Amino acid sequence: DPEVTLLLQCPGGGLPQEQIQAELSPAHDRRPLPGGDEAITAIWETRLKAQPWLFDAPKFRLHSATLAPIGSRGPQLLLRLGLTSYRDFLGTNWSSSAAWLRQQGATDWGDTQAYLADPLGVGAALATADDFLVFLRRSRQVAEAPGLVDVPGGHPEPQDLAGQLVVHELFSSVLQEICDEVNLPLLTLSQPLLLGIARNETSAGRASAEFYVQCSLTSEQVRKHYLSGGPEAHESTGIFFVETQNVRRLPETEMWAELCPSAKGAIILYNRVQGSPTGAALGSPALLPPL
Ligand SMILES: Nc1cc(C(=O)O)ccc1NCc1cccnc1
Repeated sequence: DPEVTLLLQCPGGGLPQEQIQAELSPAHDRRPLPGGDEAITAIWETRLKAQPWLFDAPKFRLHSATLAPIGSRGPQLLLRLGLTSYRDFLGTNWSSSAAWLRQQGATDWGDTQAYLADPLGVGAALATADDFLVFLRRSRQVAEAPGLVDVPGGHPEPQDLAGQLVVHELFSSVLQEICDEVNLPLLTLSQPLLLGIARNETSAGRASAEFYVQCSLTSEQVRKHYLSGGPEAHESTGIFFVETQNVRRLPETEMWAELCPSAKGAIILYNRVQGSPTGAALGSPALLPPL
């Protein structure tokens, strides 16, 4: 799977909010482009002159994520974050020249991402009370990954002593995205666990934080809530469910070729962090069938 790389796999079956620190600093921002940020401004002007209803929005930028030594007490992860925007994304990661910016960043800064916006996405492995994961079909008319399968998620918009509020907004944003798109009540959702961070190599390396969320509704009840919103209540064109039993071998199915890179990231991390048992009971051959 060349279109996704794992930046972080979390320990302990995934990390809760209270175990993560963020450092939000202008040191973690994108570097100005070699010939100046005028190239980003030109792409934005051209776009607005065709689609004048478009608007910019701020985004978090991922610089790096450092895990503590395994088994340690105290905070387990440090997220180094900057600020970027939808405009900077369209002028860098989504530019035809994005590969040239990656090479120039390696040359100038020893960092393939130094000249990239790299907005931080969020996604969820969302499990039902009857042990299915939730999948969404993307519209065939959108710009990125048209017609592909996705999981719930989005790209959160800003607003350890500014740090803890930023970690809170990240965890909050994955639940909000599930309520807005799947039409589920907030009180049916568990607090999220962070499983890891995955990179989309088809979008010049931009990263998504991938979370595990449990719902107290069955697959049938989740479907009812999604459909009862009507076509204008969701951006996706359909919902469907796969047994957690069958997610284990999803990369061997015909579904795998239809999954967008960030959803492949969510399923790989779910399989490594929530699946793949370590103990004698769940590891026994009748509960973990070989092959
Ligand atoms: N690739 C992309 C392009 C356009 C466009 O061409 O307007 C919109 C959305 C896109 N993807 C989703 C996204 C990525 C980064 C930040 N926010 C959202």
